[PDB]
Amino acid sequence: PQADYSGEIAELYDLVHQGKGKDYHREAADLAALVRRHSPKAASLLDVACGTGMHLRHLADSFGTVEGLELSADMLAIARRRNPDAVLHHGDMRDFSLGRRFSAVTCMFSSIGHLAGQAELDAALERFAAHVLPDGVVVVEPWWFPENFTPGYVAAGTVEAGGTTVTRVSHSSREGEATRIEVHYLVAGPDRGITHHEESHRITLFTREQYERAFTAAGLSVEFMPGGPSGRGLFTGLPGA
Amino acid sequence: PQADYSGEIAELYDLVHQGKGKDYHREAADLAALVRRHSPKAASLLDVACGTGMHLRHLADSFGTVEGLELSADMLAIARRRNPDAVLHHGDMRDFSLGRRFSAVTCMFSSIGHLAGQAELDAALERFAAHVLPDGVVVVEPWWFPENFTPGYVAAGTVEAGGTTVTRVSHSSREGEATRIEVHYLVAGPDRGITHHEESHRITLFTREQYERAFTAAGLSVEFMPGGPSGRGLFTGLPGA
Ligand SMILES: Cc1cn([C@H]2C[C@H](O)[C@@H](COP(=O)(O)OP(=O)(O)O[C@H]3O[C@H](C)[C@@H](O)[C@H](N)[C@H]3O)O2)c(=O)[nH]c1=O
Ligand SMILES: Cc1cn([C@H]2C[C@H](O)[C@@H](COP(=O)(O)OP(=O)(O)O[C@H]3O[C@H](C)[C@@H](O)[C@H](N)[C@H]3O)O2)c(=O)[nH]c1=O
Ligand SMILES: Nc1ncnc2c1ncn2[C@@H]1O[C@H](CSCC[C@H](N)C(=O)O)[C@@H](O)[C@H]1O
Ligand SMILES: Nc1ncnc2c1ncn2[C@@H]1O[C@H](CSCC[C@H](N)C(=O)O)[C@@H](O)[C@H]1O
Repeated sequence: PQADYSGEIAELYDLVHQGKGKDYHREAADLAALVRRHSPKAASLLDVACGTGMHLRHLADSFGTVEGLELSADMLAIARRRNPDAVLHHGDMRDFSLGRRFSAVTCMFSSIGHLAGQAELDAALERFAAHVLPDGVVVVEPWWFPENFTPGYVAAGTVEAGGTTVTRVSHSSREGEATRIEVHYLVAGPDRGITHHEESHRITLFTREQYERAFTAAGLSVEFMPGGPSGRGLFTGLPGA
Repeated sequence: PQADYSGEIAELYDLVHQGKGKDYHREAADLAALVRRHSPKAASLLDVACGTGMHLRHLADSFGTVEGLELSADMLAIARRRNPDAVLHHGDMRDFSLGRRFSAVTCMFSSIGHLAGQAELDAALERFAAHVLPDGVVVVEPWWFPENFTPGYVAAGTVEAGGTTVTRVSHSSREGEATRIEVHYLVAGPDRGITHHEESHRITLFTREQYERAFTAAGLSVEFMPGGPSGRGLFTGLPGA
């Protein structure tokens, strides 16, 4: 079933990622510091595929003006409630045009893997370049590479919130040039009983040199740092190559 | 869903109840001690609704001859493999006839709740009495009574065993004079990927006087003891009444 971050799946996103130990406060701090390394004076940040706008809520404490772009209306609805004073655009990272430039353009937690093929990767990175200030920095957190992805990987966790128990379990396979991650949820609580939910995605296993080539074609210089927020590293790009 | 202890549900049974902390070793030892209290020289035991035969496997070390009865073929299959040298019958606790009598007749973990109302309860207790020796004892672990059931109860647990992860979540409500328990599972492993299973059962909340009535109509004296292996207590009955 779903591949579009919507309905109950969208409502469950923050809770399950908090449950899994994702620390958006620490990630934002680190992002902020990294942005300031490359661009001492940095003042504004666009978060592209900002999802439920968690990083944006914390980055607003480091940057004077933040903005987001998100494809999923249901994710976007959450992020707007969380960030009621920022402008958050409903739109596609492949094609957007905001009429303005930012000190940082960020794209976090491997949202970039929802792109297929070099053409789409090149297009996004070109849009990212089209929205970054001449002394700013673009930051893209890749998906795993084909060489380091671990097929067969199972994640399972349970979290409780407000009397509701939520169990999420994922299985990931190598399905050609993408990971297939299939994720099932069981939600249960005394009054609502039990419901079952599912999502399934192809997340593209772009090689390191594929991302590098996307940055380059977009006029950015590209550097890679191993590790990073989720283990997959981080690319940063500076205009002027 | 399913109400019939079959297929992968039967295959997951031992694993999920082990994960919940069910200790058939201790339960069997306590049961043997209780049988010996009422029938010091008890030597044989029929476990009715023996399921996958866990109690029977431990009760073998206490009684010279153990035997089982079980309605679900798939549960029975597993119990026979576990208890290769005992006779395990395929049939129905409401209407069975094995041609012999045992020092103890047991019916454990609220399998009695799978009967629909007083007439079926009466008939099973009369079959229990027909298969007990004159100086033996019938043991029935009841379902919850209506006064001690908690509607809205949620159980949720995840266990991993041999490459596989298994999450089981249950939710219970009051439906007439029974509990509706709905149980969802997620099973995931590296090679097999992820599947969702479900069962639903209607387990009758017979009152204490209902059970007592059934023992008495079967010719058995009855005593209830609170607590028990599962918190639901334990009835024992002795022929001769
Ligand atoms: C720990 C580890 C994981 N993996 C892969 C296995 C699997 O595809 C993924 C972790 O699965 P998960 O924890 O269920 O996924 P995660 O929370 O990272 O979320 C990922 O998938 C969801 C669907 C997207 O919305 C999200 N943006 C992705 O990060 O990373 C590896 O390749 N190597 C690893 O060491
Ligand atoms: C601990 C406790 C449990 N309950 C009821 C709530 C729910 O109906 C049940 C526990 O749910 P569970 O732990 O998922 O069920 P359990 O492992 O005991 O298994 C029960 O249901 C399954 C379907 C049967 O095969 C089994 N023979 C039954 O014991 O017992 C209560 O009413 N009060 C309680 O304090
Ligand atoms: N073409 C596209 N344009 C914009 N957003 C996209 C997209 N394809 C997928 N997405 C969004 O990518 C995000 C993946 S989840 C990551 C969410 C957020 N960046 C965080 O760190 O939590 C989802 O919100 C999804 O809706
Ligand atoms: N009418 C009937 N006759 C015999 N067994 C029955 C039955 N109705 C349900 N059952 C069985 O009762 C069992 C409930 S689960 C309990 C199994 C076992 N006594 C244990 O302690 O683990 C299941 O095996 C189910 O198949």
